[PDB]
Amino acid sequence: NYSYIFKYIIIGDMGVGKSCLLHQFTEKKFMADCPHTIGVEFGTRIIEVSGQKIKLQIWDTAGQERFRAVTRSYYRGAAGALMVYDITRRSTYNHLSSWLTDARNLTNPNTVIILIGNKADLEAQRDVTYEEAKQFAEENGLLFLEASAKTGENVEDAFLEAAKKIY
Ligand SMILES: Nc1nc2c(ncn2[C@@H]2O[C@H](COP(=O)(O)OP(=O)(O)O)[C@@H](O)[C@H]2O)c(=O)[nH]1
Ligand SMILES: [Mg+2]
Repeated sequence: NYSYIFKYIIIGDMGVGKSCLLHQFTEKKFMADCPHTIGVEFGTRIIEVSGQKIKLQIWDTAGQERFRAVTRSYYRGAAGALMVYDITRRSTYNHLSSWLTDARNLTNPNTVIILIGNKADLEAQRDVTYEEAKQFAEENGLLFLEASAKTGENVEDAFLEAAKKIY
């Protein structure tokens, strides 16, 4: 049961963990025994926000908004956007202005955007600081969390904090 529907997109460079973040949230598990599959594209989950029951739809959109009319309008009705980079890979951080442009250009003026730095579990291999990403987020009025799709650290919060701001 639910009283509202929130559409989410999840975007960012290939291999940053978009499919894993979506899977960890909807199914509460990290695979590790299934490296041979493509990686989950879509999912849903009912959450409780501010005393309300809300259904979240989540789409690893993969740039299909340029080709598919239905993907085009889902994008235009997006309530939230997770913009994801890989903390161990600076190039994924460097492409954020491009992803932010797409996001804003192709959604609607209400769309709430959250920045996620994924793979926080790989501490020894950190390539991007918390501090620089926090300043990018603050400049652009985004929410910001460092998270780990593998361990589940801050993954629930990622989706829930966005939803509470959507009100
Ligand atoms: N260590 C670690 N590996 C991850 C994490 N999230 C994803 N991966 C791995 O990164 C690779 C790409 O993940 P995937 O979700 O398919 O990336 P996508 O292309 O953005 O959807 C896979 O081999 C995952 O097992 C994480 O939080 N920590
Ligand atoms: Mg994927």
